[PDB]
Amino acid sequence: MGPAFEFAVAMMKRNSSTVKTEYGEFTMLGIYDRWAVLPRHAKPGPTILMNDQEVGVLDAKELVDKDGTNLELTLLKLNRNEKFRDIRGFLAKEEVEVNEAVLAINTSKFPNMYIPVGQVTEYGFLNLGGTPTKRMLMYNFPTRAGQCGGVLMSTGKVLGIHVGGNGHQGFSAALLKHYFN
Amino acid sequence: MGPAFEFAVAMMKRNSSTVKTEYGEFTMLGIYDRWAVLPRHAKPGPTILMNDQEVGVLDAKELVDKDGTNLELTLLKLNRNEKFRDIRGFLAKEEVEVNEAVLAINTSKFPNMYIPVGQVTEYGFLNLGGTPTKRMLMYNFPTRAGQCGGVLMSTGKVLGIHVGGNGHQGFSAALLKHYFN
Ligand SMILES: *[C@@H](CC(=O)OCC)[C@H](C[C@@H]1CCNC1=O)NC(=O)[C@H](Cc1ccccc1)NC(=O)OCc1ccccc1
Ligand SMILES: *[C@@H](CC(=O)OCC)[C@H](C[C@@H]1CCNC1=O)NC(=O)[C@H](Cc1ccccc1)NC(=O)OCc1ccccc1
Repeated sequence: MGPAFEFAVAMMKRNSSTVKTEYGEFTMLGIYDRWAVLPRHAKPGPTILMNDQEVGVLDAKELVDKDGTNLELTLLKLNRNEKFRDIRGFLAKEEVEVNEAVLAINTSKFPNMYIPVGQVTEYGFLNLGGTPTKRMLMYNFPTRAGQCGGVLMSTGKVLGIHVGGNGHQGFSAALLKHYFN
Repeated sequence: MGPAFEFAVAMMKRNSSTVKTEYGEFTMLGIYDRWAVLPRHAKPGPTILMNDQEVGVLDAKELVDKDGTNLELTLLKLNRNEKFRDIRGFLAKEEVEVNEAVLAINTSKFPNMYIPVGQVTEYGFLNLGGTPTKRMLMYNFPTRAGQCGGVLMSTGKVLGIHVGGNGHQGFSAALLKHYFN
């Protein structure tokens, strides 16, 4: 569990930022290059505040599977000259399951806070706030608003991005390797 | 840093609770027996909500040093029949300094969240929100309200209780062994 936190803390320090869109404040993970990722419901506009700085969003892909079903992630390419440490190698090919995960959040409400959400099982199908959604990971932890974009980790693994919950369970969209090249 | 988090998580699970008084919501650490501890400014009343349950407070000691100077901790004895796992052995005789600390918080705003506040140095004297105060530990972390009563830890050590900050530094009252027998 320590090693997971240890990984979590170096990962967030190296690849995360706090983002403001018009839909709220979110944690954001840079994946490679100038591409990062947000929960879909961050509905990012044509520009964003990234660590308190205006950044224009070159592109954005609201992800759905073949049958078109909601996956709940948006990817965005950012005109900044800086390139994110490529972490694609940490992203799995299919939904991961771990016994001890850490959820990492980096915003104004929760600056650099980590939550031992313990055990994460592929939940799969979920009707999320009315929306048919798939590829969800589920963890037993009493999650809260302001936590979206939160990064779900174990040692060695970026498992996905936090997108919802209700009182005593939370849910991440699984962050799969092939969403980027 | 992992081992610190690992210690933090077992400690909070075993000895912490979420407390409501009329002054707000706080993290509370049970020390031994029926004695726990709150930041002074929790100003606890004759009864408290401990994990959503009314508990009457048998006694309360607002701690000051010899010269009478503010220490900013209140200790309280609780009529519950349950006895806290005695953790007095984890409390140092003088102000600790560590290179890697974790701050643990357990309330409604922050349920079971941990913050790697890194390096903690005895700050000593501080005029805290107008109040002359001593025995403060200082950490460089952008702390927030709702974090008071937060427990400051490294591996093996309960260092003290979170009591304030301003933007980019936070401060705990050092939690010393002799405050209890
Ligand atoms: C994250 C929102 C956020 O970060 O705010 C920015 C300022 C929030 C996390 C969630 C809130 C309470 N506990 C949590 O873990 N996300 C949601 O609330 C999420 C929002 C959403 C997204 C897509 C579509 C609809 C709504 N929804 C959510 O948690 O719904 C609860 C739920 C769970 C299972 C079945 C149905 C509904
Ligand atoms: C904790 C309050 C809390 O948990 O609320 C319950 C619902 C809060 C933490 C603090 C707030 C912003 N960042 C932080 O880390 N504590 C205080 O705000 C603390 C309150 C207090 C206590 C005793 C006397 C006066 C005030 N005060 C504080 O942080 O003051 C800032 C400061 C720092 C250095 C010098 C002077 C003033």
